[PDB]
Amino acid sequence: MTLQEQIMKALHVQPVIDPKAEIRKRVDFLKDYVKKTGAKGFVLGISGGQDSTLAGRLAQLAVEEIRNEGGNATFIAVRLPYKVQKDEDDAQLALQFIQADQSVAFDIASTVDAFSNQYENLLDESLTDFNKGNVKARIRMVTQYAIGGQKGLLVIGTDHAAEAVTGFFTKFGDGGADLLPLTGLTKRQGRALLQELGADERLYLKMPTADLLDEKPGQADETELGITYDQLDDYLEGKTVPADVAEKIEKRYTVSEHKRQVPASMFDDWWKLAAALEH
Amino acid sequence: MTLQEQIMKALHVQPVIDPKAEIRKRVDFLKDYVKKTGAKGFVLGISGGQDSTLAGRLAQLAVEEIRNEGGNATFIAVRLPYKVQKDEDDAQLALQFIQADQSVAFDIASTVDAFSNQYENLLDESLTDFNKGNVKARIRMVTQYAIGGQKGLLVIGTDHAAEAVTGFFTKFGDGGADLLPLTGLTKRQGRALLQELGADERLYLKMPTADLLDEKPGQADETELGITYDQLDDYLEGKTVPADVAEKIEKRYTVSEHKRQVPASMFDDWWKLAAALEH
Ligand SMILES: Nc1ncnc2c1ncn2[C@@H]1O[C@H](COP(=O)(O)O)[C@@H](O)[C@H]1O
Ligand SMILES: Nc1ncnc2c1ncn2[C@@H]1O[C@H](COP(=O)(O)O)[C@@H](O)[C@H]1O
Ligand SMILES: [Mg+2]
Ligand SMILES: [Mg+2]
Ligand SMILES: [Mg+2]
Ligand SMILES: [Mg+2]
Repeated sequence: MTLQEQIMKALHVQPVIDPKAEIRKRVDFLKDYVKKTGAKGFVLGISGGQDSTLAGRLAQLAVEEIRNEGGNATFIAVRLPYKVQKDEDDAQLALQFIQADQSVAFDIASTVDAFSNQYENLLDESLTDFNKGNVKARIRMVTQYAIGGQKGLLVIGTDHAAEAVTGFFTKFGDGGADLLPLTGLTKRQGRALLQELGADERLYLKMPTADLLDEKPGQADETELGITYDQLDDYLEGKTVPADVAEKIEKRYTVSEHKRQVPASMFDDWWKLAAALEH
Repeated sequence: MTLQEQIMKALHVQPVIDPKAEIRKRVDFLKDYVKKTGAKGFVLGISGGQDSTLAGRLAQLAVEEIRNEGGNATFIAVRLPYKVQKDEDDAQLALQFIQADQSVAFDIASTVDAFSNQYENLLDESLTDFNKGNVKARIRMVTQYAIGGQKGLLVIGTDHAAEAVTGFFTKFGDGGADLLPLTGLTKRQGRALLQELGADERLYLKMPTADLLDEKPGQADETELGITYDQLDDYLEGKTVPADVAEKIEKRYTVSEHKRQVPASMFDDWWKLAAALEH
């Protein structure tokens, strides 16, 4: 059980998939969970990026099916830009593909800026571009839980294998959610579900980006990772990759275990077994 | 096992404790985790309440010890009121007991209100007192994580058994954190640790409250729960309780399972096993 193999199991990566069937199980998952909770439906932030675009469509399929089955459900797609979003066009295009029951825009700037003006003031230092970026992510979570709490909806998270392995998300930010329909899928697999669902090619060929920085907006995930998604997917799918690559992915993975676990207490082992951990 | 024995085991509750030793193990836990993450210390929000008062003291004891061991550490106590806290005086008393390396006051009103005014404005509706309250708890998390990211500090969480069995905390609010030094302690026991540390009686005799609502500020937990901490502690420590009590406590436990687990995905079984979840 090599480390790479241990990661594949833990992240529920299926080395080979039938897109149609995957879409089936994932849409089935949203329905079964929402049914167990008695929630009125779902809420998800659509960024124009591949993952939310895909999670979004799976959500609309779920609620429509819940309706045809004789139930009451709804999906609200929510645009959460900071001021004018660089790729607003792309988000709109994703919205055109999703066909959400409802769609609404909530600029988070007033909230974020209120917080950072307050921080700099009272703490006599300004938030670095990075930390400020994490504020944006977290405020996006607050917004989705606000709408969800008011309308009785579950918050869909877009975490998948490609982001989980490198722990590429903000703790309690986009990482905080109730339901994860993309769990286990590699980046290229996610694209394969979009193709099967007939998504405009522009929607899955777009450059993955968290777009949080004020000075490097739209920054390529890969540019921050130092690892391309071809590699990550290769690794996750069980293929072989340059020892150079494997090792980097494996260290990023082990140092981010805290992001894939609930808060550590003295009764947990994962942090004890761990060589190190970086926050 | 009886459902009760399952909760006690799952929540790591010890029916009998030696206050002196519990303090040693818990301070030892803060030191180990932090030492394994290269973090520069901790950061915690001090409410004036019993939990943050205890966890706070354990954190100051940990950083002093780390420094004494030749290391480098710091503890920041952060007051996080909404406008003006009704019990600010109690927080001042707690701060005088904690004797934290540093302390700051960060009013979350401006940030929270910026959000509310934006919600009402864009969703032609207004946040209920309950949901706004959750926004505050969640903004409190944003603030701690901001300070933690700027100064390289870990975020201490004050969750414990008495609060976990009922899932009495905000998901991704105070529930969001990196380290849980009070895990497994009952409310009763937490006061014993405070007495052992020699806290002013007023610090552990105070009325437990999340104080999140505008219309009913300083609301007693017990009033919202319908279960006194005296009952919750009996249940958790293994003692006997009226059937209707145990029953109410066990239902709140199973329905809030989702708050004690990472976001659910189709590969998780806890939600499948559950008769019903409640968000
Ligand atoms: N500008 C945005 N508008 C709406 N949702 C967003 C935005 N940015 C991020 N999100 C949410 O955050 C998730 C993760 O983003 P990312 O860091 O690019 O992987 C997305 O899948 C969305 O649900
Ligand atoms: N007014 C406040 N100021 C600072 N920290 C707070 C405040 N309210 C809540 N917290 C944090 O949230 C935790 C949970 O509070 P509670 O809901 O009363 O159990 C506390 O133990 C603190 O760490
Ligand atoms: Mg993504
Ligand atoms: Mg993105
Ligand atoms: Mg508390
Ligand atoms: Mg309190």
